[PDB]
Amino acid sequence: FRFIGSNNYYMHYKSNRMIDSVLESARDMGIKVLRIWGFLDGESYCRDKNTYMHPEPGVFGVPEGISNAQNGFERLDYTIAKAKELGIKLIIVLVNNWDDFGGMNQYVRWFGGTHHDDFYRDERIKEEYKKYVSFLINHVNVYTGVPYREEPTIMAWELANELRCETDKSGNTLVEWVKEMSSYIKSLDPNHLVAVGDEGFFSNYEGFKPYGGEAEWAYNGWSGVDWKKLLSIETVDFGTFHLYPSHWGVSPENYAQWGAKWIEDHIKIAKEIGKPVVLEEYGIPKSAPVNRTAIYRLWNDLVYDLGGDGAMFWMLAGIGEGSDRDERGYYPDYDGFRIVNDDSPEAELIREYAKLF
Repeated sequence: FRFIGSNNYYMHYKSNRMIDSVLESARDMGIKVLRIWGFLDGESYCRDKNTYMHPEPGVFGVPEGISNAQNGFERLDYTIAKAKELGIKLIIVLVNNWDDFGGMNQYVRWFGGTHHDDFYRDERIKEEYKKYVSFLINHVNVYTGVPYREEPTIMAWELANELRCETDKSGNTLVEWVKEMSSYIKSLDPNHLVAVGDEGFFSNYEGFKPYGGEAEWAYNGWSGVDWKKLLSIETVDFGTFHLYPSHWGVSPENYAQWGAKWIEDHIKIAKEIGKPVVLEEYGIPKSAPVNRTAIYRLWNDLVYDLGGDGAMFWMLAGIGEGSDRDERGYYPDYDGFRIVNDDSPEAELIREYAKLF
């Protein structure tokens, strides 16, 4: 099951019309897998979307006392049921490294800490993450009647989007946390693949240096991530990496080739270990002084031709509504990465390329 996929982050809080437009766009473009967020942590983040999943510790769904709020589990349930109708598979990510939608820092603030990385160490935070994950995995979808645990539309659970632990550059904190939480999920759900959801960073491996010497921090363990050691965890089923040269200190004239070497290096390590690997986020800003479409083509070709299992662009959007609607009727391109099902060269590439699958 090699595939083309994409990402969309708003499937747990937008309307049926918006959700349907992303999923029908995926199906019409030949996108078989969609990576989505399964989290909305913290009162202020839930208030800002009027949608609740984890507003406080031990509170799941809409808290008592709010009328006119949405329940993010009901939105997620709709997305899963609609994806099942359309034959789309979902990878569902369980927490963010980043503050959007609350993230690890929201957990740390609930429990009185002052450092992001306390999320991996504090046993009270670990308890709350496990409690949320068990709640979500065992949730009965109100549209299908089927618990998420038993739902084949869900392809994989992912521990944490873009996991980093800069305060432990030895790598051991995140190896211990990923062992603990991956084994924990397998004890709740023996049916589903489990992956990490991180960006892929290496930790000073002989023979592995950045193209052109740029973004050395992505190769020298700066983020606390030892990708090869994470991949070797028995309860992690496949490797994940992401690719954003424009965020990482790569020069534009090197975006193509730095991403090519990044992809080649991840495939080579995955093949040694003998586990699948997915390039699960990649993007170039629309305004970068490069040919985005030709570089997407090159990166997809390298994943496929070297034996990777999937390539998933960041990100697919559909029609917009309300304040989230541009002059063309689409959810706006707020980060310069949006692709919609239109006549752009990128959308054309994805539709034609998906026919090779």
